[PDB]
Amino acid sequence: TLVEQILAEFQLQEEDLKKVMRRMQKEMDRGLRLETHEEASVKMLPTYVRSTPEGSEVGDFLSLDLGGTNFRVMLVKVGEGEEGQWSVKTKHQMYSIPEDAMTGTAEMLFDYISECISDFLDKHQMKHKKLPLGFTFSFPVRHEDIDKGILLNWTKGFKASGAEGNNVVGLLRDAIKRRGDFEMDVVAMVNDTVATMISCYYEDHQCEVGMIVGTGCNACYMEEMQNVELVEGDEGRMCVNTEWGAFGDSGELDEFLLEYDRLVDESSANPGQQLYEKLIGGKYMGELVRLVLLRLVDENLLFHGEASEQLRTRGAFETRFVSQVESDTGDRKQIYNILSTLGLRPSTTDCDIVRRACESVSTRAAHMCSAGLAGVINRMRESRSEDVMRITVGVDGSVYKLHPSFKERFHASVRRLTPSCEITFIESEEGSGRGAALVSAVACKKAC
Ligand SMILES: CCc1ncccc1Oc1cc(Sc2ccccn2)cnc1NC(=O)NC
Ligand SMILES: OC[C@H]1O[C@H](O)[C@H](O)[C@@H](O)[C@@H]1O
Repeated sequence: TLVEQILAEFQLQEEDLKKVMRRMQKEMDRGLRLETHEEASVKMLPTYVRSTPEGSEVGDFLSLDLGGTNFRVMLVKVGEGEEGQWSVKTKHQMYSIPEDAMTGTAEMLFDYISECISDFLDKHQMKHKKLPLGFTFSFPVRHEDIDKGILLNWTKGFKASGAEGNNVVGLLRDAIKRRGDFEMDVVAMVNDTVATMISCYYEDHQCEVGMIVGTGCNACYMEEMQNVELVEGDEGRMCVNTEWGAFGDSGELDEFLLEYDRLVDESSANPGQQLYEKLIGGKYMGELVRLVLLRLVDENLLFHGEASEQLRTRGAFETRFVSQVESDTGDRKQIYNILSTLGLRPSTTDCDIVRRACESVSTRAAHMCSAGLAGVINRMRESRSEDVMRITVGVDGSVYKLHPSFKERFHASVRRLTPSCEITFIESEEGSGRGAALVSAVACKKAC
């Protein structure tokens, strides 16, 4: 109950969530309007993915994905189906990216990428061929078009000098060129949210929102072109990359932030940025729990006031431990084993307290996340005429998919916040690969 008072600080009431939801809708509006687009914490970035186009090229496409801890290269075949195109991943390969290839420059990084592409082509009797390439790039970008836009800044702990302010597609063409090895026709760069959204569209035409809850957290949704003041035109809809991860960066979340959030922020690669994401994303969630455990140790409430060397080092409480702790069946075997590995020797009640600390943090992530999505859905609701708006949300990310209860709490809370909306949630199958490819296919019809 001394424990419970500390953890209860993570609670959010219905009214707290409604306040976060209204504030998110307010920032989405400010991000879309010319007069406020520039100071907006929520950037609402036009993506040039549109509802208007007809016709799609068929054939084989290469898809890149950068923005996990792993970089992925795959081949995907697009062909002609019913009411649209099918797509399927045929060939694929994952690569890690080393320290010195990320402490360095952008040039170096994109060379590594180019080196990985060649490797994949070598290995697949492909080196000689030239194909349209789709680039899923999970970072905030200001687009000039479907095949051009600049990196605004790194998120999720990516460093690389000389990337911010530059055309990311340019940076990759410059690296393909500086290798001579192979020719590739970069036809489309998209965000992961957008890739996920697009990949759910084939099976569900109602899918107009894409969401990621993984290392980071973000969404995109189809906006009416008249509301997209940053792109001339009123015809049809364009996908907007909200970048809601940066919500709170102008102080909108100050009343809700905890000591643990301020500590995570100050110690991150990006002080004062991505504050909403720092409440939710798997890059931060284990670290939040860690900090909570340290506070309980210092109050002599956990591990008899003794923390191991491992518990005291940043990043040691991994986000996957939070999910494992919450998967524990009640026998405390999972919890004991995780803590033992961290050099602790926990009692029965220690294990239970650790469980509670995980649920408070993950439950707060789910609820916060729900308020942002509810804001996106209720904003869309305002432009729609039906009695009940039926909308499909495409989702990916290990926090959403793999955390035992996150998805259930998130669904219930979102639904509470969105009256007269019927919401269908679809988890993408190779959303990133296929989505990049499907957008490339359509862009090729005219672009290539
Ligand atoms: C959800 C936004 C949307 N609604 C309605 C139509 C299109 C549409 O956008 C696309 C869908 C697809 S996949 C697709 C397209 C049609 C049928 C089945 N599958 C690929 N690119 C784009 N857009 C582009 O602008 N491509 C560059
Ligand atoms: O990968 C999930 C998200 O992580 C961060 O929020 C990135 O800025 C965003 O672009 C991405 O979509």
